Order: sequence, then C-alpha cells, then structure tokens
Amino acid sequence: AARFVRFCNAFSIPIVTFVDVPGFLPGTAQEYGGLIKHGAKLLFAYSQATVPLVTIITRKAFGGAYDVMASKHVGADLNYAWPTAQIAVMGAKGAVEIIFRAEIGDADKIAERTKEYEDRFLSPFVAAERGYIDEVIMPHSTRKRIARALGMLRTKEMEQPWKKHDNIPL
Amino acid sequence: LEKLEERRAQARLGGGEKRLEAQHKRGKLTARERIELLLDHGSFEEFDMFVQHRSTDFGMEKQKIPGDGVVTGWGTVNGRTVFLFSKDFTVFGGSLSEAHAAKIVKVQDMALKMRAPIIGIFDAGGARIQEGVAALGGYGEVFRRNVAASGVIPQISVIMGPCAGGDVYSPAMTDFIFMVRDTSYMFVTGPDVVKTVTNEVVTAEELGGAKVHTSKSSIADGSFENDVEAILQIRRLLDFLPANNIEGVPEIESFDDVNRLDKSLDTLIPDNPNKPYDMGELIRRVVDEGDFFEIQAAYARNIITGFGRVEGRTVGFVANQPLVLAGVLDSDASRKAARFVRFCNAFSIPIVTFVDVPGFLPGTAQEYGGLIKHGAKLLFAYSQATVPLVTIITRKAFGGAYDVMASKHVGADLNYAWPTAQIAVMGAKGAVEIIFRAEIGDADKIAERTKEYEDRFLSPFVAAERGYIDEVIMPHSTRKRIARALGMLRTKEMEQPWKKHDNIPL
Amino acid sequence: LEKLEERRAQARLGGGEKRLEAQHKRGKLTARERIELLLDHGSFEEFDMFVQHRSTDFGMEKQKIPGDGVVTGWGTVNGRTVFLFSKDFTVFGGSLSEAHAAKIVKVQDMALKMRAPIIGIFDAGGARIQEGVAALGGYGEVFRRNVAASGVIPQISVIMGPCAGGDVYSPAMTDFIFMVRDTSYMFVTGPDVVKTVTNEVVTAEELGGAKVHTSKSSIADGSFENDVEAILQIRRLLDFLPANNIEGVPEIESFDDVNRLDKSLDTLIPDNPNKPYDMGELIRRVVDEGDFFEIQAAYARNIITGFGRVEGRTVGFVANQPLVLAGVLDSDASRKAARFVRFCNAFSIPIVTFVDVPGFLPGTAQEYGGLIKHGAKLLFAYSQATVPLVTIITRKAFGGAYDVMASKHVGADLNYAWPTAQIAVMGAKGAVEIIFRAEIGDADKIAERTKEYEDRFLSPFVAAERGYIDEVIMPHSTRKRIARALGMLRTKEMEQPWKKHDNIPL
Amino acid sequence: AARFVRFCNAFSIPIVTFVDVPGFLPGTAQEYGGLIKHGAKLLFAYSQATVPLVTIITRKAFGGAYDVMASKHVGADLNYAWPTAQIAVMGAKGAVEIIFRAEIGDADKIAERTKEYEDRFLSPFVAAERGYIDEVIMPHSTRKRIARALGMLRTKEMEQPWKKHDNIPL
Ligand SMILES: CC(C)(COP(=O)(O)OP(=O)(O)OC[C@H]1O[C@@H](n2cnc3c(N)ncnc32)[C@H](O)[C@@H]1OP(=O)(O)O)[C@@H](O)C(=O)NCCC(=O)NCCS
Ligand SMILES: *C(=O)CCCC[C@@H]1SC[C@@H]2NC(=O)N[C@@H]21
Ligand SMILES: *C(=O)CCCC[C@@H]1SC[C@@H]2NC(=O)N[C@@H]21
Ligand SMILES: *C(=O)CCCC[C@@H]1SC[C@@H]2NC(=O)N[C@@H]21
Ligand SMILES: *C(=O)CCCC[C@@H]1SC[C@@H]2NC(=O)N[C@@H]21
Repeated sequence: AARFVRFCNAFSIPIVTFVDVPGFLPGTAQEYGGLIKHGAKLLFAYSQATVPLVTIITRKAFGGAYDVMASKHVGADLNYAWPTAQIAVMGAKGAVEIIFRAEIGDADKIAERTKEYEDRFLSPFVAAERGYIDEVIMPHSTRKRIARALGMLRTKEMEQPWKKHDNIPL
Repeated sequence: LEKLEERRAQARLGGGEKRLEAQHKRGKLTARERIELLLDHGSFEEFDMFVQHRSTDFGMEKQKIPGDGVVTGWGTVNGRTVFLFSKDFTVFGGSLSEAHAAKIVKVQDMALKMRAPIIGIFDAGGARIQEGVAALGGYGEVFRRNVAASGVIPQISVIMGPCAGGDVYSPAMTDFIFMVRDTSYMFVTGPDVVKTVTNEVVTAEELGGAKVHTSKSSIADGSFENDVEAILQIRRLLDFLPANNIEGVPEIESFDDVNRLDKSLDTLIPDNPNKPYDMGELIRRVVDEGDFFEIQAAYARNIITGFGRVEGRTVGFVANQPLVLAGVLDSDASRKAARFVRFCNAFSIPIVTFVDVPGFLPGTAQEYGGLIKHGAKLLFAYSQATVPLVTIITRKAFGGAYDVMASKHVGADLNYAWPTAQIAVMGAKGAVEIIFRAEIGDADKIAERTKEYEDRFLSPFVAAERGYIDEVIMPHSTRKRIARALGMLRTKEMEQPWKKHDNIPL
Repeated sequence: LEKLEERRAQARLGGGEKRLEAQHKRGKLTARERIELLLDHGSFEEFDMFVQHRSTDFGMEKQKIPGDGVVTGWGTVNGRTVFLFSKDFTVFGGSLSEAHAAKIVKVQDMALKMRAPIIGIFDAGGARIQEGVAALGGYGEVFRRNVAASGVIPQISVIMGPCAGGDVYSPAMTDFIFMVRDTSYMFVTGPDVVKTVTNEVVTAEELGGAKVHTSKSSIADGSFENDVEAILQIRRLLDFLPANNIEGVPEIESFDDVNRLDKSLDTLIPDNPNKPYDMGELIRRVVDEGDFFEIQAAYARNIITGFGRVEGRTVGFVANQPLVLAGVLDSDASRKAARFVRFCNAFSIPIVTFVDVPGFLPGTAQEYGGLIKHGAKLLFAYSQATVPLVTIITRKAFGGAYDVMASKHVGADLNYAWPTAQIAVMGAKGAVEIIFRAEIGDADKIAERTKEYEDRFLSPFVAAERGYIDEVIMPHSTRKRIARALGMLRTKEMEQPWKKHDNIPL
Repeated sequence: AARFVRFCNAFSIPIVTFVDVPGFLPGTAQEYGGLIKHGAKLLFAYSQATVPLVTIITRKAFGGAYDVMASKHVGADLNYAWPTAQIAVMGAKGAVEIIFRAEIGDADKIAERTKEYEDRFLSPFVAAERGYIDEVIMPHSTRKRIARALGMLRTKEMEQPWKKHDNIPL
C-alpha cells in the first residue's frame, strides 16, 4: 500500500480508502522481520500526500491502526463512517481487564463491566462527539457522497517548506 | 512570591519521593537529571510546567499531577540551540493523554519553525486506556509533525526504557534510534497477546531487547552500556550534524596535516588473492585523528558506514568489508547503505566510498526475499545524489556490482583506483568457461586460455584505456588526493527538472 | 438504522419547540432555514452534527445540547462552491465555547485550502461565562484565520441579530458587513456599563442599531427590510465576485449591444455653472442593463461607489457626486473610496472613475479631525494599483484634488475629457486676485483681467496641448469608448520591486 | 500602535509587548466614532506579523482586550507572566452578578461568592494550566529572559499563501 500511495501522490491522483482493521499481526516472526519500520512506511506515505484523501470506516478501527489508515489527524480531508463503525482504543474485553486489574477473578462482575463498556464506548458516536468524524451516513448513499465530495476537492492547494527530498524509512 | 516558589519546587518532584527512589534503584536516571546532563550548564528553559489533564471518567479526576508526565523545553549544546522533550516514567507511567500531546506538538512546531534539531528521550508505558478515543487523537498530531520535519531538521531519538504500542511508531520515523543495552525494549504487541494468539511463550527481553533490535531487525542504530554513556555519545554526535538543510556542515580547527603521507598503506593488500583484509583500518588511517563515529556497527557487517572529519569538515564514508561473506552485497547491506546515503545527501554532506565487491550473494533464500528491489534501492540513492561523490576502487569490482557502487557512469565525480584493482565483467574462470565452450573437455588448453585472459583483462588499465577511471594513484597518496579533491568540489551546482518527489522502490 | 434517523431528527430541533416559537414571534428565521434559503436546492452537506461541549464546572455538565450552537457546512450557489456557518440563538444563546470555536476554525481552514468564498451569519450573545479563560482561546484562533484569508478569498458577513462583546471583532475584519434594519445591533460594551460609568441612559437600538452603524460610523455596507431580502441580495451579489485571487472575474452572456450611442448624455451638464446634476443617471446610462449594486449607499453621499457589468464582465465604478456638498473631498469620502479601490485591486477587477471635484472641504473641524492622512489614503490606494484604470473628467478638476482622483500622473492608463471640462490650478477669482495683488485697488480692471483669464485658461485645451489628456470625446459616444478601451487593456502586465507589504497610512 | 507595529514588521524588527489592560473604553462617543474598526486595526496588524514577538503580562488582562494585545493564540511566540497577573473573562463583581443572577438579592451570599471566585479564578495559574502561558517568572529576572529569547528567535521563518496584498480595514 505504501508504494501504491506514493505513486498516486506523485501524479496528482485522488485516493479513496475503505477501513476495516482490528490491529497488527502479533508474533515473533513479524517483530524479527521488522514490522516497526514497514508499518511506518504507510504512515509516511499517507501523511505527506498533498492530494484529496477520502476515507470510509465500515466496521472496525482499533488502536494505532486507526491512525495509520488516513485518519483525520494525519491529513485526511473528509472522514465518513457507517453506523456500524467501532472506534476505540482496543477491544472491549481487553480494556476491561486492564482497567479493573484488581478484580480479575470475579466472573459475573467482569461480565457486567464489559457489557457497560461495550454499550457505551464501542460505537461511532463518541468519536463523532469529539469532532473526529465529519458525518455518519447511511450505507446506501455512499457512492453519491464520494461523487460529490471529489468535485469540490479538485482545487486543493497547500504550501510546504523547501526540502531537497524527504528521508522516508526504507 | 514564596507561594510560587513552593508550588514550583513541588512540581519538580513528580510522583513523589518513593517513585524516585524506586527509579534510582533500577539504575535509571529521572527525566530532569537527563535534561540537566545533556545541555550546557545553566541553559535549560522549561515550557508549561503546570499543565494538568482534563478527563473526568473512571475516577481520574481525583489525581491531578502537575506536568502530565513529560518535561519539555529548549536549551543550548556547545552554544548551538536545541529543543528537546523527555518522558517521565513516574507520572502515570509516562502514558499519553490529550495535554501531554499538546505539549509535544507545541515543542515540535516551534523547533521546526526556528530550524533547530530535536532530541526525544523515551521512558514510557504506552497509551492511557482511561482516556478512550481522545488519546488516539493525540498520537495522530505528533506523527504528522514528524513527517513535516523530516529532511528539514535532524531528529534524534534515544530509547531509555520501555516503549510499547502506538508510541513505537513515533521514533521509527526519526533519523537515528539509539538504545540502552539492558533496560529498554520496543514492540508493537506485548507478550500476553502473543501467547494468547500463537500459544508461544516469550519474555519481553527476548522479544524486543536491545540485542534483537541491534542485530536482527535493523531498527536501532546502536547500543550503550548505561544512560550516562548514551547521553555523552549523543552530545558527541550532535556536533557532527548540520543544524538544518540550508547552512553548511559545522567547521572546527583541525590539529592534523593535509599533506602527510602514510607509507604503510603500500602493504595493506595481500599478494595472495584468497586472503581478506580489514577495511576499517584504512578508514581510520584516512580521517583526521582516527576518530570515526560508526553507525549500525553490529547489523549487516559486510558493509561499513559512518561519519568522520576531513580538514575540519564532516564527511560520510561508505566502504565494503572483506572480512565477512567476502564483502558481497546482499539485501541487508543494500538497505542499510541506501538509508544512510539518503540522509547524507539530504543535508548536503559529501560522501567518500571505498569499493571492493565480487558480486551479489547467491542462493534461493535471497531470491525469495526480494533481493532485486533491495538491491535497486542503493543504486537509486547513489545515482540521484547531488553532492560531491568520490570513490576509490581498492581491490575488486565485478560485473553489475561495479555499477551500483558509485561508478563514473551513475554520477560519481572522481574515480581513482589503486594498482591492484581488477575491473572485469566476471571472474576469469567463468568468463573463459562461457567464451570457449567448444573446448571444455581439455584441461591444458583451458588453463592456457585462462592465463591469457587473466593477464590481459583482469587489471585496471583496460578500464583506464576507455577513460572510465580518472587516475591511477599510488596507495600512500590516497589521503592527500581526497583532501584536495573535496576542496575543489565544494561549489558543485546542478539542477534537475521539477518533480514533487521521486518514486524510490519501497 | 432507525435509531440514527431519530438522533438526527432530535439534533435538528436545537433548544426546543418553545424557543423556536419565541424566535418566530420576533419575526426572525431560524439558522437552518437561513442555510436552506441561501443555497441551491439539495446541495447542503453538513459537518459535525453531533458535537457536544466539554465543560463540567458551575453545574454546566447537566445540560449537554448537541451541535453546541452553530451549524456549518458547504454547498453550491449558482453552481459555484461556497462554505458557510450560522450561529444558533436558541442553543445557549448562541454563545461561543471551545468546541463551537473548533467547528468554526475547521470550516475556515478548509475553505481557505480549497479557495472558495465564505459566508458568516451572526446571531450571537457573546462569551459564555461558565467556560472561563478557555472561552478566550476560542476567539483567538478564529481571528487568526480571518486575517490569513484576507485578500485571498472574499468573506461576506451578515448580522441578523444581537452581536455584543468581543465577538464583534470577527466580522469587522471581513470585506463586507450587511445589517438588518429593524432587528440587529453591534457594540463592544453594552448599555449597562455605559450607565454605571458615564451615568447616561441609552437603549441598545440607539447605541448600536442599524441606522447608527450605516449612517455615521462607516461600519455597515447596507441595510435591508427583513431576512429574506438580505439573503436574496447576498445571493445576487455573489455573482459579481471572483472566487479567489487567481482566476478572473466571472463572465455571462449579455443582452446589450456595444456600439449604441446615447443622445441624451449631450444635455446632462447644466448650462448655469451654479446648478448641480445627478451623477447616478450617468452611471446607470453607462452600465449595460442599468443594474448597479451600490456599496455604502447611505454613508458619505458626496461620493458614489459600486459594481456594474460591461460586455458581460464585472467593473468597479467610482464617481464624484455634485448633488451634496458640491462634490468636495472630505475625510469620510476619502476613507470609503480608499477601501473600495483596495478591494477591487486585490482581486484584479478593472476600475472606471468619473471626476467632478472642486477641491477639499475647509473648516476647523476637518483639520482637527485629521484630514491630511485620510486624504492621503485615497492617493495611496489609486497610485499603487496595477489593474486597468480608465478615467473620465466631466466638469471640474481644481488643484490638488485633480491629482488624487486617478490622474494620468499617478498611473492611470487612459484619460478622457468631455468638452465642458475645466482643468486649472484654482478658480478664476482667486488666481487673478493673487497674480495681480498690487492692483486690487480697482474693481473694473480686475473684472476685465478675470474675464480674460477665464477665457484663456479655464478649458480642456491647455491640458491637451501639454499632452496630459489622451483625447477629448463627445459625450454621446462615452459608453462605446469604455467598452472598447477595457477590452484592449485586459492583458496589462507590470511588476514592482519586492516588498513584504506596503506601509499605507492609518 | 497599529501603525507602529506595521512599520516595525515591514523592516524585520522584533517586537516586545508589555500588557496591562482592563478592557475597552465605554460610552456613546466611541461607538458613534467607529471604535470597532479602529480597534480591529491593531488585531489585524499583530496577527499577520512575521517577526519575533515577545509579550509580558504584568497585572491585568481582561476579556477581549487580552486577545488583541499579542496573545499566544494570534501568533505571539513566547508568553511570560509575572506572579501578579490576573487573566480572566471579566472582573469578579460582574462575573458573579452574571453567573448567579437568580440570587442577587442577598448581600452576604454575594460577597461570599465574590471572594470564592476571586480566590479561585483571578490568578495566572488557571491560564497556565491550559498551556496558554509558557512560564510564570520572577519579576527581577525579566530582562535576562528577554535577552535570551530574542537571541534564539533570529531564525524565524514562515510562509503564507500568495496574495497581491492584504485588505486591512482602513
Ligand atoms: C511498565 C510496565 C511494562 C510494567 O512496569 P513495572 O515496573 O513492572 O510496574 P507495574 O506493572 O506494576 O506498573 C506501575 C504503574 O505504571 C502504571 N501504568 C503503566 N502503564 C500504564 C498505562 N498504559 N496506563 C495507565 N497506567 C499505566 C500502572 O497504573 C501502574 O500503577 P500502580 O502504582 O498502581 O501500580 C507496564 O506498566 C506497561 O508498560 N504496560 C502494561 C501492559 C498493558 O497494557 N495492560 C496490562 C496487561 S495487558
Ligand atoms: C480475542 O481472542 C482477541 C485475539 C487477539 C487480539 C487481536 S489479534 C489481532 C490484533 N492484534 C492485536 O494487537 N490485537 C488484536
Ligand atoms: C567459485 O567457486 C565461484 C563461486 C562464487 C562466484 C562469486 S562468489 C561472489 C559472487 N557471487 C556470484 O554470483 N558470483 C561471484
Ligand atoms: C468662492 O467664493 C470661492 C470660495 C470657496 C472655495 C472652494 S470650496 C471647494 C474648494 N475648496 C477649496 O480649497 N477652495 C474651493
Ligand atoms: C467597574 O465597576 C467598571 C466596569 C467596567 C470595567 C472597566 S471600565 C473600562 C472598561 N470597559 C469595560 O468593558 N470594562 C472595563
């Protein structure tokens, strides 16, 4: 994805992203293989681009992944979300086991806390209340929105400092 | 007022005496001690000492600690302005909240606007769960600023403790990462998740310790014995680098001589062609006082890269190392050298290269690993550079490799060769095997033809006759030539077309 | 999901049915109805419908209202993209908190990036006290963005209700301010402080009502009967303006002819030198269909400024007005015209000037008020402009005034003059009374000398004989010449030295 | 002040500001005179300048005035504050009259609320806790800090979009 995004950016081609990611792949294999830098490549390619970026969150966006995949904070122009999106720091079970580390033995209490956490926070509405999502749309309208959005976005112009070239990790 | 001095003195205490004593017991300094040690005496000016968090969920409102877990500010090192921030492990485990992120973004933006370097020191414990999605927002902004500053100001990161989860991405986009050899580790996902998912049991030290990341994964640029050594070495390095992408490299007065000769080099290369030799000795004989700041010393040891000084100016050096795997280029060496050369070119540092390469590494493993593109990265980096490039072909350059390692054809300005250089499409045996295929059965005729081809084509004078080599030099002269050459090349000026950016093969 | 639709229907209700009924009883529309009436049908895209405020002090946490008092988004007007926001009086009295400010800054930044016009509609109630110092931060960022966009995109503001306190600064730095005649008012400090400090009793309407600010203070560019008229006139105006400072003025197909002659103009100038005439008639005969959008019509009526169309292109018009104060130049007129010319120059709109001016206004009030600097403002504005400038001298041009009103000497490109023009240093009486000072003992000789001086020098032919006038034209052809001239001048290209910006007097 | 600031900015001279302002001047004479645009001139001049700006709050900074006088939000680079600074939306009396409008009848209750508000909120530490102030300094050190700050700020470099010229309110 990093190389594709760089090519699209070099020639001023707009980019559309569909996001459904639960996190990164765990295991010693990936770590010894250098997952850190390779993951950084995508963040770099996304954040430096000066063309229109439009993103649609469908189901899941957990943890640091929610940031590499063209979040509003790294330069996305428009962020929509379907009603089934779940934007949180991590899955509900793990979050409860971390916050309530003192009472990890009583089952029923843990299940009740999990249900409370899940219903309150695993939804697309808390992210919206802080203004990170531009609009929550009904799915059947998706095409029309893109078709409209890209139009207004054609004129994106923005200035940056003078560098010879960047120092992207390899 | 005295009330102000009391409040301030109590902010310098962080999370209390007990946590400071626990911190000291492990052999780790506190954030403020590191700040005091890195900068010149009496220069530290602090920003935003009293910031507090604003969350009100999960009982967080009952514990508001001033500082929010990070110490930030600016100062001077050797008279030159530097900005820096340091994470504090004793305050909420140095986790990352909204206000935390605000302080970091402020210091980063100010540092980019005024064009000065940035130092980040990491002693953190990751994302604060209680803050929910807001915390993620913080992360984003910090990442963004890093990318904006890359290739404009040099950014240095020092890992001095745990660093997990999303946090790790922030130093991965900086220029240099340094680690401490026993109280640090990096990973995206921790041991518990790994066990839950793959059923493999591993400890944090084995998964992401200093050894792993300095010898296998390519992430870290060096390791040091303890915090003090690390900080002093960072202060030594910082004096090499230009302050930004406009002003030249810093210059100091050198105590060495630009016209001295060194006879020992005439006997460096052995007569026997199967024996190796130590290239690092050559590099240390060529720099001013034998001072060489090596980068990634323990990873991909078939290639050497680092900083030295010539006539008071910083110069980068890249060299093949015969001592390991006969000096062949492979995926790891290509990636390492490509990233380093890109850095040197970005900030207009001249580059010297020492070449002794018999080819690429054979085997199915390399081929499945993608050697073609990792190999193309180095060629790309070398051919696009617009700074002075000087290369010395000490003992070998066979086939395609002679092209990737800064040949005259890909943009090298000056190319010397010692008398022992052997420049050819391939080794004598293979070449004669391919050419004279109708007579592969005999054994005397093949030897005769091999001797002829070797005596006529494995030498530097055929390369010189076509004008690919600018001059053949006696070994004992090497230093002087470089010292003169660079002097004339300072004014190199040349202009490319207009591109947004290149499309280097990632 | 139905539940999302219910959330939307509930967010669209603002602060309750009761407050909406009370709003309607005052004779005012609601925010969303204004947004609906401004934009083309079906084009409105809303941002951030669900944002809530985040204060928890002074009992504020018990009342969270979605939207936080502002509706923002973008749409199309006549096919061209526009951004906009509208403050909602029914939610916390339309006040300005942290999150409210975050939405406003988002929309301003995005509109600057895409280079599109911005419409702001103000119906506010000032600073929310319960938010404390944080409130101030909000205001600050908004101001900054205004200034960054000034001279890059046109910014129109419409005041349709109370707008007290520091918020007033935000619309004052925009290019146009429109007010509603019977329901709006603006002031920095309200009547209560005035009463407690100065002991004078004054109502809000008298202190800052529409009339005060459109007739005396120079703030407002016009007034309208009710909200519908104001919004439709904004829609009309938006068709004259360029979208940004790069592209040219919009063009439409005209129904008029470029070669028509106007016999009536032959009789516009009265025979008696003491009688005035109506310049507005002249202007409405030069424009294509007689459609003229007047700017600041009710302030400083001795000068006229506005927008028209010629051959399907926007053109700016400035003209002296004999009907009031004999057309002299005073402080007010000077400031009005100076700001208008600066705007027209910033977006590359051509300018046409009609001159009939005897001089400056004498009296001690003007001099104590600072007439020197205000008068210099207009000269500064005209002389520095690089757009095409076409000027027409109709009747009088005496003394220094003849030099500020787009003379050939200060950079005008073409200068015509009707046959009735009188261009001289000063009037016949005073000129003679000075040159023949030691002869004033008589009465008849002085009268004879006056007659001869009037006959010789008060004419347009001496100015032409010196070459300061390009052509003397007959009145009936005036329109045609303009239509031709402007055409040829479309390609004007000139370049000045490098300055950060001018130092215009204030 | 606006004219002086623009002149300073045109030739790249740094600016130091000392702030002690309780608000604007009330009355009919000023509003009939057109205070809104004249006061906006100063804000316009300060926000656009691209030279080092250093501000020192000594005693008071109330209300909208605190914004025009080179606040951190409109583009000031460094903000120091003495220990006696009072940064607030308005004076204690009027603030308490406004917040507790439904209980103004009393005279002891109002005094109690006034004392509480003044002690909690009229200080430089609430503004500092939000990061709007870079440091609370001891007065006798003031000169030294200025001398240091300006020394570093020589390299300030920033670029706006391409405009023919600004449109300052005349
Ligand atoms: C630093 C770390 C490796 C262990 O440090 P340690 O020296 O062995 O001591 P502890 O584990 O008891 O942690 C000490 C404090 O750091 C705090 N802390 C550390 N990381 C934190 C975080 N991301 N969020 C909140 N608090 C955190 C803990 O609250 C703890 O507080 P305490 O005084 O009540 O005990 C661990 O804290 C860490 O970095 N991540 C924990 C892994 C996780 O995310 N959840 C737990 C199981 S999934
Ligand atoms: C439940 O059993 C969850 C499985 C492990 C958590 C998942 S695996 C994929 C993601 N990786 C990670 O960091 N956690 C997520
Ligand atoms: C002798 O056995 C020759 C085999 C190796 C040939 C050399 S090793 C280094 C280079 N790799 C390659 O492809 N051929 C060269
Ligand atoms: C006739 O009596 C002449 C007196 C008036 C002079 C006129 S008023 C307009 C012009 N202003 C000026 O300086 N003198 C002219
Ligand atoms: C106290 O009783 C005075 C009321 C206003 C305080 C001062 S008077 C001048 C300034 N104008 C304003 O808005 N308040 C300030």
